[PDB]
Amino acid sequence: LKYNVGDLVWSKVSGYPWWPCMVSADPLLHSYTKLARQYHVQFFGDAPERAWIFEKSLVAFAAAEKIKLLAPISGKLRAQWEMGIVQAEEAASMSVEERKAKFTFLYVGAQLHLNPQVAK
Ligand SMILES: CCN(Cc1ccncc1)c1cc(C)nc(N2CCC[C@H]2CNC(N)=O)n1
Repeated sequence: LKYNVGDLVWSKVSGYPWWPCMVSADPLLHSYTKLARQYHVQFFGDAPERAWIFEKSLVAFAAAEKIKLLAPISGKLRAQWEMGIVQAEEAASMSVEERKAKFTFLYVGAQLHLNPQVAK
């Protein structure tokens, strides 16, 4: 396995630029990887987005030399992407256990929430 929970990656989703995220356990399935291999990630930004991504569409954040990193220009997506970058940079400066406690999304009822530390 190339990744574990808490690892910072860039993931490519169709219709989006390469986005900063953190490998995490799917809070419904209780698993972070499965079978080609997939990994569950949460996307840094202003909304609690998550997804199962194939390993070919993931690379470490901070194989990595072969991808083309392109930043969004469109205002709305760019500001969300910049928020994700600021958060992934702060997470990169912390230990794996500190970033799991600070950035892991929380289910409150059936509603997926940003980690209250991030929300505040
Ligand atoms: C490639 C990462 N992103 C951008 C993003 C991430 C985290 N926060 C903001 C934007 C994703 C990924 C996925 C699977 N879905 C989405 N979304 C669907 C609805 C619009 C957008 C963002 N959500 C929102 N309420 O504004 N975005």
